[PDB]
Amino acid sequence: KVFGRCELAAAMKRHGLDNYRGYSLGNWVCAAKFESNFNTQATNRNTDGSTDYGILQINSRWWCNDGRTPGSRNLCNIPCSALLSSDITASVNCAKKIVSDGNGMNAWVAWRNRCKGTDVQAWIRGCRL
Ligand SMILES: C[C@@H](O)CN1CCN(CC(=O)O)CCN(CC(=O)O)CCN(CC(=O)O)CC1
Ligand SMILES: C[C@@H](O)CN1CCN(CC(=O)O)CCN(CC(=O)O)CCN(CC(=O)O)CC1
Ligand SMILES: [Cl-]
Ligand SMILES: [Cl-]
Ligand SMILES: [Cl-]
Ligand SMILES: [Cl-]
Ligand SMILES: [Gd]
Repeated sequence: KVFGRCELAAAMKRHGLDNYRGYSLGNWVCAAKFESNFNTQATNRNTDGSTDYGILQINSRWWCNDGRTPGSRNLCNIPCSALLSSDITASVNCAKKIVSDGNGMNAWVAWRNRCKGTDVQAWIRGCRL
């Protein structure tokens, strides 16, 4: 599924991302745009063999099982394919664990370079929330 901006904001708010560990909702919408272009089916291979999956490009090195990243962990206890579904529940729950692990939202490269320090409220402006 390719989400609209306001559609995704509403879905993310419903699963409790708005102000999760102090990160306002516009930060999450901004990250998703630049990580995946709002597309749940996005995948991208990294140079060490791992792959990033879904709307927030979660990495098979630590977080999910894709059967081909040898000696990795699966700390969200899921197959990486559950992270490509049109329902974002599994992506959101896994991201809650990541953003809590000590590095906050800096774990998402595109957030650090394109969203951090900007007007992030602009990404939910106009939405009926
Ligand atoms: C809870 C998360 O920390 C899980 N974590 C994966 C788990 N392992 C081992 C472990 O963390 O016990 C990888 C080890 N490694 C450095 C280290 O921890 O020493 C990774 C660092 N990051 C996060 C961080 O630690 O900042 C990756 C996420
Ligand atoms: C093995 C190294 O990771 C040693 N580690 C010291 C041991 N403990 C906990 C533990 O690691 O079992 C520290 C807790 N902690 C992070 C965490 O683990 O959750 C501090 C951050 N860093 C590393 C990191 O986690 O990125 C400190 C280095
Ligand atoms: Cl915001
Ligand atoms: Cl694997
Ligand atoms: Cl959803
Ligand atoms: Cl933080
Ligand atoms: Gd770690």
